[PDB]
Amino acid sequence: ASNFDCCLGYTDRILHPKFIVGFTRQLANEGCDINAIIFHTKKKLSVCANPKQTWVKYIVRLLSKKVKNM
Repeated sequence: ASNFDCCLGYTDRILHPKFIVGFTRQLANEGCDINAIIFHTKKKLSVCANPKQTWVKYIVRLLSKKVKNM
């Protein structure tokens, strides 16, 4: 069965690293039937980030590339 079921209702904002301290990606083949990026705000709220939007694509690129430089 599906472990979890990703957020079926997304958001329409431009959230930033400015507000993000966490991130959980949801695919349509791991459990959910749809795919939603979960950006965890510094406000303890899970944002249903649309995989459709570039600000999301941008943040998820950085969130996948946490290379330890500093």
